[PDB]
Amino acid sequence: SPEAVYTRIMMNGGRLKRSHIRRYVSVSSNHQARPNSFAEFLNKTYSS
RNA sequence: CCACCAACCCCACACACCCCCCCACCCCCACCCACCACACAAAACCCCCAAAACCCCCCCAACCCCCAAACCCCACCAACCCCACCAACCCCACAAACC
Repeated sequence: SPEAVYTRIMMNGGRLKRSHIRRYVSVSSNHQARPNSFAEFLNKTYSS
């Protein structure tokens, strides 16, 4: 539900969960990231 | 570093479907005598003349030490980011855009 997601974001203080970051990096890293793509952004932003 | 409509297994004649099959067969077994890729005997350390045996030795000797003065592969001065044109800086920008 929209209400469920919103509360869950509020509970974590509007900050990404570590699992969210793990998922983003695993997708971005296992891809031939294009110059200004979303993959490149994900890779450059969350990598350590 | 999406896209022709549409269809969207690099599926589909039928019959079929072990890269099975002639039969006898079926150790890439078999003549016999054999059967250590053993063997003349004498004999077997790829041992031996003696004298010997550091691939030791003339002596002086014995740092691949030494003129002297010396001894940072220091030193003119000015210096001393292998900094510096300004304007200033994403190796950003027409617009429209952005599998």
